[PDB]
Amino acid sequence: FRSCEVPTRLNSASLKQPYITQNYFPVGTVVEYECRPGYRREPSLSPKLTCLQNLKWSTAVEFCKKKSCPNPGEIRNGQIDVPGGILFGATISFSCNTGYKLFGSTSSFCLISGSSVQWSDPLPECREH
Repeated sequence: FRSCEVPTRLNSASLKQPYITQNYFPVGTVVEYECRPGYRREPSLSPKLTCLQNLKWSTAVEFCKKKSCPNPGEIRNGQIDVPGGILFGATISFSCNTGYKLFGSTSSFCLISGSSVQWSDPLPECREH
């Protein structure tokens, strides 16, 4: 007649495990949480969304935070340009020092929606010609 509905929703958290089925949960289910790309949980504790008593799933705090891109690092013989922030979905432009020609790329992308905070194309080259 009732059963547990669309489970609890946290600031960036969403169920990881095929615990769910997410159809009709009978009251009494401990489920586990997954943070979205570019998020970190709280200090990583009891990740327990129980279907409690009153189809009112149990505790729900803030099991996420955020993981933004941690700087594309530094290129070489030259330097790397950050227009004021390297968050998720960002990017840079490579600029070599004097006398050199960029032989690798003139940009690279911050993407998190694949393998967590990571960048596409690391060190190009700066080849003096």
